[PDB]
Amino acid sequence: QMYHMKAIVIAGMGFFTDAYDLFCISTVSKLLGRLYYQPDGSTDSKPGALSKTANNMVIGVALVGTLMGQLVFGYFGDKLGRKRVYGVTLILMAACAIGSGLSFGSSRKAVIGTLCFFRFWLGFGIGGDYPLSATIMSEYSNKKTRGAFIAAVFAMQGVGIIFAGLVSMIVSSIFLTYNKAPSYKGNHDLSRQMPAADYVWRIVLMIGAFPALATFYWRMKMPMEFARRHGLHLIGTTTTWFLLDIAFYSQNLTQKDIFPAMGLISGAAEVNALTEMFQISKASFLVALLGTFPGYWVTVALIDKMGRYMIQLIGFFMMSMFMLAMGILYDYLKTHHFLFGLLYALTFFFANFGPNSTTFVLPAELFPTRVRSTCHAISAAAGKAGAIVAAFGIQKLTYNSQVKSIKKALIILSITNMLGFFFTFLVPET
Amino acid sequence: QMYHMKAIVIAGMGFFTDAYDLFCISTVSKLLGRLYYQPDGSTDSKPGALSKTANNMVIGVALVGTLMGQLVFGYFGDKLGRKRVYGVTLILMAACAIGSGLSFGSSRKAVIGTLCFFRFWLGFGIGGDYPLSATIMSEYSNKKTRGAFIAAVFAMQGVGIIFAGLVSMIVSSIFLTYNKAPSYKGNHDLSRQMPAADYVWRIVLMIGAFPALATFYWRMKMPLSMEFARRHGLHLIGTTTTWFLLDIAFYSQNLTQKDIFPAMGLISGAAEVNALTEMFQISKASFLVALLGTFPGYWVTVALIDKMGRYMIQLIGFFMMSMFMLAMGILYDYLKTHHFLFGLLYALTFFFANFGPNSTTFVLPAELFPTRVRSTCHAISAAAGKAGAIVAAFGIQKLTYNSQVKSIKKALIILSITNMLGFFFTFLVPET
Repeated sequence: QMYHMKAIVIAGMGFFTDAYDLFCISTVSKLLGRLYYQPDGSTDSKPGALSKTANNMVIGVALVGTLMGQLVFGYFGDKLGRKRVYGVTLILMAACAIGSGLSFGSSRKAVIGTLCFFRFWLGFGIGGDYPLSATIMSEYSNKKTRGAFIAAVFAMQGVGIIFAGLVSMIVSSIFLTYNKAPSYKGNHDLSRQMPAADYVWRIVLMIGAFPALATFYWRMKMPMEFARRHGLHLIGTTTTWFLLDIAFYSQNLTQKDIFPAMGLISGAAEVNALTEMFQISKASFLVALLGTFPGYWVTVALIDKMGRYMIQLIGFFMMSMFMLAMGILYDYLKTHHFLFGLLYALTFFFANFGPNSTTFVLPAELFPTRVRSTCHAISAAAGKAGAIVAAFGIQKLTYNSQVKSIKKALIILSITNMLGFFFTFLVPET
Repeated sequence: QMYHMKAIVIAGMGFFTDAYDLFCISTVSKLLGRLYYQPDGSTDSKPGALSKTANNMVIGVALVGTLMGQLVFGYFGDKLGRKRVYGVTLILMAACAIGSGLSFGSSRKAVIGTLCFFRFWLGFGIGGDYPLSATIMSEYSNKKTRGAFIAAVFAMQGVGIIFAGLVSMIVSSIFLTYNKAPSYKGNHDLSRQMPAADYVWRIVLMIGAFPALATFYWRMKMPLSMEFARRHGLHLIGTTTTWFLLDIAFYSQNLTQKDIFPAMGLISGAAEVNALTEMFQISKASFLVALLGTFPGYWVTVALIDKMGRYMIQLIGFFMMSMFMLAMGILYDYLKTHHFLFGLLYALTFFFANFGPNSTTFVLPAELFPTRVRSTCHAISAAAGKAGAIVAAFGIQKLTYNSQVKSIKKALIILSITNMLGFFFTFLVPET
């Protein structure tokens, strides 16, 4: 029946909101670069985009905020109350989501500064939310089985990822009907669509306030020696979270750069300002629907039949092998745009089928109650550090650059995945 | 001891916040015109200012929201409790005050629409508040002195206006030192000072968020029948008309300060002065008038509130309002060349404005209107007052804004007639 579905959605609303808020920023970055950096006339190259520093800062402010918000709310926030922290975080995220669409001026520096300032505290709220709070897993999930509880609630991160692309596509298509302009190869100034394109990204960013209020409503009506013996378990958990997050965020954020270099989306200086965003949204929507979404539904039915160890092991192995194959066959995959789609999508599939639905129960069924919270917080902090490295690291190689740099970045991604496969051996299952 | 004024401020924080929010908009009302309405080149007259419709909307939409919010959190708002309405209104105030400083775009239409939208709900929160809370304060008001407490907590309006002028003064002075530009008579484009001046009014507007947080902190921890319409109906129409004719006069003489002064000495003309320093001059004049004239009214009222009563003081206040303002109206031509007595007359008009009627108007419905239907009469009287403020913002402002010397004369004459009519109607409320 649908009562189980209602319970699953009520539990996973937090993950859905977090995923939407964190992954709605990839689609609108190109529009911001095209609007606030392209000058009138003086054309010598592709349409202006964000500088490396500005692009990296815009992408990573939210994640740095998540780190410094989670640390504070965890260490110095346990003496205030669950309902109180829920309310504060869920109102802060909504307020910052609404404020991200409003600017303090007209200059590009003022707009960028306001956007970064509001994204910082949006990420602060997201990190301090601690979306699922360990309680429901310390419930039925920790005791009897972890079969269709964790892997079912986490199926909403995929839903949020799809919905981000869906709303971007809907808004861009609606604004595209009444806004027709020649491509950048034609009239250079008119391709900006400045009077109209200045509102679409604001609308996309401020749509995210609705999920925060929805989860507010839906959740405010619901009432050293031990470490020495454990030893390598701590480093195992931290590494298995770090080397997963560094790949997941890298492959979700670098979507806007790999596709223009590999078929699919056409050349940058051949498309209008809005329809390019629409094409990127459609590509992301298709990849997240056919690739990412089936991963959770494959995972849910195999938690008990296969286990938790071998599934993660094979997931990491396929991650590494597919990444290495894509890196090696770059030149061949340039011409053939057909199988590149599936080579890119099965990476997401094996990520979802792999340790993506596995690294949170890893602290569970282990780490006895004496120091469980400290180890869980340490593992989460390691994951957030991996996310920050993904936003501020490999992005420096993938963004703009040339053919050699993206091949290199794929090489380090494959190496890191193989290292994670090596490191996930010192964690058995009982 | 400090306890007396500590309680006074802790009770009048709401009035101070309301006055600051409602009267901080007339200071930056010239800057918006000088920034978003003046085009480059084409210098034919004084620097461009807001259109009449836009100016009237910006000035009066907050008061319209005040009326609507009062009506809602009144007739459909008694099922939530005091704490709930306190919290929702005091958080709406802060949210809207913060949002008013941020724009949804670069076009003047988008900025104007965002400003009006975020001022509407600010007024909504203002009106759904009942600052003094003359229901908790009504328990003490059954039978005792109606002086010191109320007449002192009502003094917060003067200091709110003073602080609005002071903040505008401070920010304009700070931003003036770094940016120097010639007059509009000189380099027309440089007179705007666009890159620096686009932030000063924003900061002035968002500074008003702090009083909302302060009052939230200070007030979160503190735990119609035929016979009544015939025996008391005359009193009811008296209260409604008196509140109407007090609010129209007060809001007209406060909101049109930016138009009276430039046309009457004091501040220099329009098209010889930069954008920031004209704001500086207007802030200086308004601050001085509010300090010397507006402030002592409540203090002199609190001294003799019981020593004479609440009837004669209101009667005389209305009478001297009418006489002083008629004298301003008919002696305008002779007064055009000397400014000292003009400033003195304006200060005395404000002094007698806060002296007589302002204090007695608020507490008057409480002592009448027995508890059977007291709330309904108080609500209808407050609605009449808000309607009067709306009329002041959307009425006489039409004559005052642009004006052709005849229009300002007519505005003064109609205001004098209104105050005389209020003085006449004041006879239908005795004192016991």
